[PDB]
Amino acid sequence: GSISTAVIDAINSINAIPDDMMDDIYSYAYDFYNKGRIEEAEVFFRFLCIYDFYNVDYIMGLAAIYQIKEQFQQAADLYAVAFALGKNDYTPVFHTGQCQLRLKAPLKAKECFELVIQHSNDEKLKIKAQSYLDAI
Amino acid sequence: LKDINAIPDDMMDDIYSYAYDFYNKGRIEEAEVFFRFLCIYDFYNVDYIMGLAAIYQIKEQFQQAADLYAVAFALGKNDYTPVFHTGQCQLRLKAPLKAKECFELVIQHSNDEKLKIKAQSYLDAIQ
Ligand SMILES: N#Cc1c(N2CCCC2)n[nH]c1N
Ligand SMILES: [Cl-]
Ligand SMILES: [Cl-]
Ligand SMILES: [Mg+2]
Repeated sequence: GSISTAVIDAINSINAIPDDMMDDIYSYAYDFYNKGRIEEAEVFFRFLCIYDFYNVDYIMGLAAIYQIKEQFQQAADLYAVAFALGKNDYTPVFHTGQCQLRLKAPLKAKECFELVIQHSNDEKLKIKAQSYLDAI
Repeated sequence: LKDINAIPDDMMDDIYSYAYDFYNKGRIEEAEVFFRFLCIYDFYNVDYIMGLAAIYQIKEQFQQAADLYAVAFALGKNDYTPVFHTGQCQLRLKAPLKAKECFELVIQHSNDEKLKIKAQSYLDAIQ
């Protein structure tokens, strides 16, 4: 998957696609996604993540697809990458908590939701995180 | 290769220990071969990734190290040691605001008190 590609690239380690074209491909990926063409969107986000894995917008798009497809471990892993890339957005941490609950890891999920409540300034996200904590 | 148990668990432990032996002895080229071997065998092993990232950081391949540290952080979820080392790499890449954000994240989230002491010492040096 995207992560193994990133690691292989680093084991083995040119502006082949301009920024404007990458922007266009990202918009096409969401066109597919928004129409329910999840498989085509997944290919396009995987393509983007092969070219530029360390891009928070590409990673978040792919992580969303895996969460929808109930591939919760892959989703949680990518959301954690997204947080490392975007340290001030707790949305990926919230979604990681959801994934951990589905993975039968409620203590990991609780820690995710607690991080949101302590550190996020998104008041609506904090309510959602608290609703999960109340159920745990 | 890990998924198919191509090498027994005890032998992999030995290879990891030998990799760290080379590392501790300054035999960086040999350690790099061994940590690359480990990461081919199991790309999802956070300690194998961290070992290769450490070698790249020693060799001043700071962007390559930072890239691997981001993966290592994601796979480990709650260990901020890779984030601390990413902060060091960002300082060497002349990106002090990125480094500051890394060290601050360690302070805000980590429960590793010795690691937070180190992160704060870096924050204290950053202008
Ligand atoms: N899963 C998980 C997790 C966590 N985060 C922080 C960054 C994303 C995952 N912190 N503590 C945990 N148990
Ligand atoms: Cl993968
Ligand atoms: Cl900077
Ligand atoms: Mg607050």
